[PDB]
Amino acid sequence: MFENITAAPADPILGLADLFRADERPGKINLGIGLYYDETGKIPVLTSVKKAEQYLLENETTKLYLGIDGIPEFGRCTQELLFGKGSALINDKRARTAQTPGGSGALRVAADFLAKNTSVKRVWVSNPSWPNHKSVFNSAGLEVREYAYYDAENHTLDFDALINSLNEAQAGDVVLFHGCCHNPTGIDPTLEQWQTLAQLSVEKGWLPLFDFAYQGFARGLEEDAEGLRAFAAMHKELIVASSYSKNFGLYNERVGACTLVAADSETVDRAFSQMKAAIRANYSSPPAHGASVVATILSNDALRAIWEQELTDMRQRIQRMRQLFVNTLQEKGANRDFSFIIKQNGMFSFSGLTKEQVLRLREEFGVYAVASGRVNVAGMTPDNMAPLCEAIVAVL
Amino acid sequence: MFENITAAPADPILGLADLFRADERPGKINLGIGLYYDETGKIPVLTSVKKAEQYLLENETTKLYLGIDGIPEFGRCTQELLFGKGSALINDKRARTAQTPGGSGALRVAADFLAKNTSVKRVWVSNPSWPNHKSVFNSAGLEVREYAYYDAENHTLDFDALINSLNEAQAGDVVLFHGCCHNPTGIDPTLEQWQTLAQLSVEKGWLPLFDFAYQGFARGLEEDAEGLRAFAAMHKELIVASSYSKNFGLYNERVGACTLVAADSETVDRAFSQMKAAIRANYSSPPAHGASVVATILSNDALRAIWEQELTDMRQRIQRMRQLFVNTLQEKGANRDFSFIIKQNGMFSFSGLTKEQVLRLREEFGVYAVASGRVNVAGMTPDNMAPLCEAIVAVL
Ligand SMILES: *Cc1c(COP(=O)(O)O)cnc(C)c1O
Ligand SMILES: *Cc1c(COP(=O)(O)O)cnc(C)c1O
Repeated sequence: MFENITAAPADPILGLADLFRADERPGKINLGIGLYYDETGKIPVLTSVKKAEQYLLENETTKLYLGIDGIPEFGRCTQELLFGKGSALINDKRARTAQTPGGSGALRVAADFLAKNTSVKRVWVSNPSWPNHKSVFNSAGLEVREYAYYDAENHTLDFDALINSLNEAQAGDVVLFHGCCHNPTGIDPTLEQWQTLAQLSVEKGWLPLFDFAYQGFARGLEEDAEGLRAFAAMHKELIVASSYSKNFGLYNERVGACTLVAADSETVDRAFSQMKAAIRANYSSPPAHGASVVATILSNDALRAIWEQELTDMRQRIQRMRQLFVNTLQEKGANRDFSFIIKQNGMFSFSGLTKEQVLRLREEFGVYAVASGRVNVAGMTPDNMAPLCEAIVAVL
Repeated sequence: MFENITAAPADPILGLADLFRADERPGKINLGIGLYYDETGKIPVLTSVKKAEQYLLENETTKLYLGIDGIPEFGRCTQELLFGKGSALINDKRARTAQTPGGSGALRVAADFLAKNTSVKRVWVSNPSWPNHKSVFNSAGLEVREYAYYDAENHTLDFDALINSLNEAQAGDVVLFHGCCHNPTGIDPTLEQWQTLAQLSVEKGWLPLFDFAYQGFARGLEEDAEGLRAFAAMHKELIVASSYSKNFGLYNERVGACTLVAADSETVDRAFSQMKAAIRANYSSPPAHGASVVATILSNDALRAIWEQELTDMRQRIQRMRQLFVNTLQEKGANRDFSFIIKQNGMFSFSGLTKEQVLRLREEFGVYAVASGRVNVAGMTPDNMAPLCEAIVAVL
């Protein structure tokens, strides 16, 4: 029955980790997958987290199934993180949150939900975008179309080209936005542009879906939510697929959430009940661990304090790594100018190397980047910075 | 966009959880959802589990993403527990295992895989069956048909009906089987009946799918795997969705596995690549916690010894509650004769109660059972047995 199955091509991201973990080369450098690395080159468990886990070890008394939608407290905290402590969304009880296995699980949950309870047929994703977006949506039976975004010869956000592209989107179409830290470009809309898109989308009748996986890595917690918050003030309905993988260093515990908003309580409850049915036919209930971690920290004043500090440290190192990177490129006598890299934000930088420069960088020097030329700046360290820049310069 | 969404009906199982939580009557009794309770009435965290957890707290240095298929050790152990220590399956390298978020997530992973890579169009589930089977499969765009199973009158396995009904399954159809501890009848075939079924299925051309969620609750780890093992010797291709939720008391951590078997190593490999693609478009990678716990305990001779005893205790306690239940029923007044209950395996007995009788026990005596009349014997304690057998008798 399987005699005919065809071999799938491997994940452009997840697949590279396999090649990586296979070269027996001494000085290999991994700048592919979106992990945060410290000065010493490791991917540490944060301390606030270790503290939270200790607490859990002492205090848990049962492993009793969670409800479909997970931990209440977790949902509450996510909302305020998301909309504000103040908010009317929260005040009017307009939103409902489901804890899912990572922000990947939330995307799928939303897709399954949309495909089965709405008249949605297409979803609009930026170009370029996170490669898994297409697979998730196609998996639910939805079609994906792209909208212009990135201005390659200037490394910018091509606003009108983005807007003109969107004019092709019909009313009732889904349009996907990246909260902040655009993956893989690192180019984000300003607050004005966010406001414009908000208005437009209200006129054109689109349903907004925000992919929020980097809250806190651009400028800060509250200010990273600005774009989302502007949309929220104008819309009656929207979906937020959020992740705690990067901001809590909880990658393998799978912690994310799916937030549903409707014009009002009665509607949202009705709507959510179906979202629940979609979950039940998937993984049933969500994994407690990582989510208990996040709820514990967000719920405790001390731990939260530590956590925020650990987060601000993460963000700053990355910003340091980015200046260090171009300066060194410079000193190493790089052809082009790479100063645009200083303007982007988050873990990734769109380097501008070609398919075959990245292919070369790898076969030849053990430097691992994603085919699109996306580079993980958080994987860079003062110790690997020269060898790195020396390889790049050698291929350009 | 969400204005016309209709409210979903509640889950026969999970839904009761909700009502239970909200019921304020003091002496309530829960015999709904499949959770193991102790003499004192709690869902405790096993000792071997708390140990393994301590070990993790101390030894973990990273939260790094696991791979699509999870922790290699986990899969290795799972295959041994499943096929036995030195199986040819393991030796020939025919099976491949993916770690999933519970047995639920394994079921779904298999459905998505099947629906997309094979020409499978329909799935055969027993009557009666675990309510969620239907939903998972339908979600994948698969048809679910039913096969005769239980004989209500003499409360037993009707082999002819079972056999005669399958007679309509076509070649290339999936036939789903319960490893042991039939949910919800508690009626399992004999080894001899297992052997018969194993021959038909081959002759007839079916693709067997085993739902294995109660390994260890019938007779023992190995004994419990017989039917599966007999199937494994004749078949070329097989699917296994297993759960560690009940045998490890790890309910909310979501630990399960999906094992894919092919005629050979190359085929299975090729096939598994697709299964992996299906997972990437779903939740990406699995939750580390509970799986780490399982691998830790299975790979350490000492922790393993403790666990197997903990598990033996569970099974034993349950069988005690069985006989206590009938005796008390009788000596307390019952009209009917519930002795058939002594011959079922697992957490659950099919009580023979009416939809009206279960509604009533709920509404009137605070006793929670599932509408089909399935009761959780493992939710019964020596302290609640009195008031319980009284409620029942009063509705007879
Ligand atoms: C990492 C990432 C995701 C998926 O997040 P997980 O929490 O790892 O499932 C989704 N979208 C973007 C833009 C991401 O960077
Ligand atoms: C419990 C159970 C499952 C799913 O269990 P998980 O909690 O997701 O591991 C599947 N099938 C049967 C028959 C079960 O009893």
